[PDB]
Order: sequence, then structure tokens, then C-alpha cells
Amino acid sequence: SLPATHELHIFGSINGVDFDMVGQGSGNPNVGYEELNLKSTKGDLQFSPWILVPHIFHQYLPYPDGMSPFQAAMVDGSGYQVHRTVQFEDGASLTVNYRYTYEGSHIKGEAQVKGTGFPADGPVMANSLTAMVPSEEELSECFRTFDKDGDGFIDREEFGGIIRDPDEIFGDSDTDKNGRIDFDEFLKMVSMADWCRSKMACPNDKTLISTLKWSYTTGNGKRYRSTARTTYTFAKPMAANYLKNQPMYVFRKTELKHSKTELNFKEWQKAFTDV
Ligand SMILES: [Ca+2]
Ligand SMILES: [Ca+2]
Repeated sequence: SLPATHELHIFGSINGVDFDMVGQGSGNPNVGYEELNLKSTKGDLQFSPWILVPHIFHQYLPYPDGMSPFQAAMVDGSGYQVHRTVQFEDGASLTVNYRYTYEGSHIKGEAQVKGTGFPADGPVMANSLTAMVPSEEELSECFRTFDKDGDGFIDREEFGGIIRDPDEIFGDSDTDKNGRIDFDEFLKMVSMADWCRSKMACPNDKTLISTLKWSYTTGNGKRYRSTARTTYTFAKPMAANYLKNQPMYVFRKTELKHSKTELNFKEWQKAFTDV
């Protein structure tokens, strides 16, 4: 069967200090939704729990023409392994390895984390991260979309397609009070521009490679930029249709409520054939 519930044991080290978390979750494989609760087993996390997002279950992802390969591998039970490498702008690195076992519609996920080279005065060690937000290149494609006439500004009538007290919102947003929304006024005004895009490719019938560039927002209102490369290793060859319709794009949005000990997480996922 398709998944309905899941658990995660995520553990390892950030800057050589050990952490460990466990918890239960559920999700809806028809629409890509997941939710997860996690609790630390080794006291306070000494680093931003945001560093563990996006890392904290693609078995819940549907494709437009059926199951995703991740879903397919769970339904037949063969499964897959995941290796992810992450590079941050300040030279820090984080890796994650995943393994899964299945019991009907229940997923047991094990995620092993190694993070190094985070400056002690940087936004990870300082608990300064507040959200996961798309890359500036991605937020730009979003801007240029609403900018229907190609002038490089969002005007009052083109600000319609956003909303879809509207005269006030547009008023507030236009900081430089020059009668229209520029890209920086946009980049400040950020609701539903939070969809980070992954690009997916299949080098062979047993491998899928996913690439993602994004940014955390900090407490000082600055951007912490990161890039990721994720390698999916399938136990049995993927069905032919997956190899033919490559590349694939997956838009994802995430939500985290956290203390220093507990994480409550949500994720939404939408696959497309175009970018
Ligand atoms: Ca325009
Ligand atoms: Ca303006």
C-alpha cells in the first residue's frame, strides 16, 4: 500500500556535538502532504533546529501521471536509499543518509546526519534561523510571472493577480512610495511565494539525482544561502516512464514550530513536468 503514517529517528553530530531525535508523523499520499513531531532524546539542541529542515519522506509524493518513483518503490516493497550533501555559503557542510523499512502503510525512517564547519558566531550555532525560503533566482521567476507586461515593476492592476484591504497592501509594499512594486519591494512583502523547487534527473534506471538551491532567513533579516545534491538509490529498476519524463520539478513548502527540544513540522509537495 501507499503510506499513511511514519516515524523518524534522526541523529548524528553538528560541529562534533551529538544529537538524537525521535517522533511520529502522518501524511496524505494523494496530495504530497506530511506532518511530523520530533522530540530530542539527549536534551537541548545546541544549534538551530531549522538546519534539520528540509531533512526531516518522498513516499508521500504523487506525480501528475500516477505515483512518484518513491511511491512505486514503497508499494512494491523494494524501496530505496538516500544520500544528501549540503553546502552553505560560509563554507559549512552537512550530509544526510536515509534508510527506510516498511510495515504496510507505516514508514520507519532512519536519518544519519554529519555537519561541520559552522562558524560558532554564524546563524546555525546562534539559533538565528527563522524560515526556509526559495533562492533569489526562483523568487525572481515568480516576480517576472506577475509582471505581465515586462516593465520590471508590479503595478496596481498586476498586483491583482497576486491577491488572487488590497489598496493598502499595495500601498504598504511600495516602500519608496513611487506608485508600484519593484522586485526588492516584492522580496520584502513576502504568503505563497515559499515554494522551493527541486530539479530531478535519472542517470540510470536505479538512480535519481535531485538538486536544490535555497536560503534560510535569519533573525537579523539576512539570507543564509545553501545548495544541496541528493542521490536516490533504487533496489529495483524504476519503471520506464520515469526515465523518459526527466527532468521533473518538485515545488515544496515547509513549516516548523520549535522549542530547543521539540519540533512540529509540516510539508507540502507538488510535482510538475515544467519549471
Ligand atoms: Ca508590470
Ligand atoms: Ca516602487
